[PDB]
Amino acid sequence: ARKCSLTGKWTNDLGSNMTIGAVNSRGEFTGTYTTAVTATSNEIKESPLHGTENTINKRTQPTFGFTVNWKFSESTTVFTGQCFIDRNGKEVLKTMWLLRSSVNDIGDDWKATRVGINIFTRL
Amino acid sequence: ARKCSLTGKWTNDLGSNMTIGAVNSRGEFTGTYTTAVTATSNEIKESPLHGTENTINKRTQPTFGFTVNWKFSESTTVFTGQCFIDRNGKEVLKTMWLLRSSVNDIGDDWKATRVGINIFTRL
Amino acid sequence: ARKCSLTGKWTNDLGSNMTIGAVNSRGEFTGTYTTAVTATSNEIKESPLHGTENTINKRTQPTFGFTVNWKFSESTTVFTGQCFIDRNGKEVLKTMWLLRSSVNDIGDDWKATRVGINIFTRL
Amino acid sequence: ARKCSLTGKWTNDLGSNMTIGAVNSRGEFTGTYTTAVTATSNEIKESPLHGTENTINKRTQPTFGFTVNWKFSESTTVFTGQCFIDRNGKEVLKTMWLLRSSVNDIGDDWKATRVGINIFTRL
Ligand SMILES: NC1=c2[nH]c(=O)n([C@@H]3C[C@@H](O)[C@H](CO)O3)c2=NCN1
Ligand SMILES: NC1=c2[nH]c(=O)n([C@@H]3C[C@@H](O)[C@H](CO)O3)c2=NCN1
Ligand SMILES: NC1=c2[nH]c(=O)n([C@@H]3C[C@@H](O)[C@H](CO)O3)c2=NCN1
Ligand SMILES: NC1=c2[nH]c(=O)n([C@@H]3C[C@@H](O)[C@H](CO)O3)c2=NCN1
Ligand SMILES: *[C@@H]1O[C@H](CO)[C@@H](O)[C@H](O)[C@H]1NC(C)=O
Ligand SMILES: *[C@@H]1O[C@H](CO)[C@@H](O)[C@H](O)[C@H]1NC(C)=O
Ligand SMILES: *[C@@H]1O[C@H](CO)[C@@H](O)[C@H](O)[C@H]1NC(C)=O
Ligand SMILES: *[C@@H]1O[C@H](CO)[C@@H](O)[C@H](O)[C@H]1NC(C)=O
Repeated sequence: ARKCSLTGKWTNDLGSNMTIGAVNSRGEFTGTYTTAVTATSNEIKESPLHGTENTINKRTQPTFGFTVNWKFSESTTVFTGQCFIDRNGKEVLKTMWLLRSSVNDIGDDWKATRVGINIFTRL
Repeated sequence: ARKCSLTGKWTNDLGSNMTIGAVNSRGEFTGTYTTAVTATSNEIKESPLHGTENTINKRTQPTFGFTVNWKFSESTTVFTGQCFIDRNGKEVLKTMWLLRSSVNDIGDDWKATRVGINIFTRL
Repeated sequence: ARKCSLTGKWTNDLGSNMTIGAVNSRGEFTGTYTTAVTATSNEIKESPLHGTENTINKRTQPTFGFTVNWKFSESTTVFTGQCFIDRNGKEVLKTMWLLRSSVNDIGDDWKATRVGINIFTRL
Repeated sequence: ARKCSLTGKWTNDLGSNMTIGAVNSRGEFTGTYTTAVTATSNEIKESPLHGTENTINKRTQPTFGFTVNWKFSESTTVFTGQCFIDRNGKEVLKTMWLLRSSVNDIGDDWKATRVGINIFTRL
């Protein structure tokens, strides 16, 4: 009964939000990612995401990955992590991400990758 | 300087291979990821991948990300990186990945993410 | 805005604790890292750490790195991050770490590095 | 007889060089790190490093960590990895690093960490 499900509306520790739709039988899902300029805030861009959740042993707490294809930049971010629960109740996504910037010369590749985390909860 | 195109067959610094199909107008692509060794032999599994290439400014050396949904484990890997024309003229994908393992308790989350790199050239 | 000083006793989001001593004029410091749980109990090991704080522009919120030389394993961890005065006034260390495991064959190197984060507040 | 030893002069895949001195009985060592501006090259800065190598089971291929306290910036880099050998002969250090930039507001923390690799060989 305690299936952690990616589908729905999520927010995070930096105040970014994401929506993910139905995950099919192969574990594929699409979504949207907002973001989060200045002021507030400032004002919001919306970016597409595509990923897969791992279906091996139809786990209640599966691992997943997804790519955010940023609309306001040449950058790409990948997130990977796991859907947990958590003492009710509360579903939580613990992710790690890599943010790739575009560089012009391959000589600059070494500096093009940031890493960090995101914890997501239901909105 | 012409394009660096993700479509085709690639190999990497650890001897794994990947094939990527056409990238559509939204930057989407599917493919396959063939890995090893674990032997002796018992060699080659084949896992699906799905990703997107960034299209902002229709760059000749775009960034991209993809998720590999492992068939032989509960794990997921995400790659992100950039398609370069190396100094020598050859196309090269410089990537970094995050390999997420499935843990049973959210207390074991801290240890679930490996990181590394992969450099891909055409087969 | 006053200093953010590494010297003192810290705790973190996973319940591990660390003590750091004086930082000398070159930015050097030693300390201790107390971790757990592995139980039941069999609880607390104590491992040495050694690091440096960056002193360029004698910043109030300097960056730093340190290496923890684990006593109970062959592994090494490195932390790096920054000492902030949080919005609430409290000192906080935001860090990222790389946990390197010992492997026997250089063919197993690709899998030897975990990554994550730790947020430290004063005990 | 095949002890991989950190002490000496090393170069890397980006053309940076490092010298490390004697490692004591607790595994501590100091060194220097050059770097590598422009042109060539361009011209070289030299930065101090401090780290430890793990002594548990006096391994022939120990893991280590070290911090580079950059002299020309507010940044800090930590490297961790392992000293291998390799079919002679050839000692090789396979490292992963995190490069922390200084940011002014904790709101900007999420973007302050780059990750990458370095392979080092004897000069
Ligand atoms: N300017 C950019 C950003 N500003 C921001 O809050 N993000 C968020 C924060 C972090 O959740 C995730 C990393 O790519 O995306 C940005 N990504 C990419 N580029
Ligand atoms: N046992 C596993 C592996 N053995 C292997 O070579 N790989 C490769 C190497 C790396 O490209 C990619 C995930 O990092 O998959 C494995 N991934 C996941 N699991
Ligand atoms: N078994 C190990 C551990 N259990 C643990 O809580 N840690 C902590 C968590 C993290 O702060 C730091 C290395 O990542 O050490 C361990 N490190 C290394 N090995
Ligand atoms: N401007 C900077 C650099 N230019 C450079 O080549 N490096 C090198 C490359 C990479 O080996 C290591 C990462 O900090 O240090 C720099 N580090 C830090 N800052
Ligand atoms: C996230 O959604 C919440 C709920 O409506 C909203 O208050 C906030 O504006 C959102 N943040 C962003 C970046 O859109
Ligand atoms: C990768 O491709 C080559 C063909 O060039 C094949 O012979 C090799 O064994 C492949 N490796 C894997 C793991 O499939
Ligand atoms: C950390 O510090 C507290 C004292 O505030 C101590 O009671 C706690 O159990 C410590 N944790 C570890 C792992 O030492
Ligand atoms: C590394 O040392 C070599 C050997 O002398 C030298 O050619 C090169 O100038 C060095 N690179 C840097 C960044 O100092």
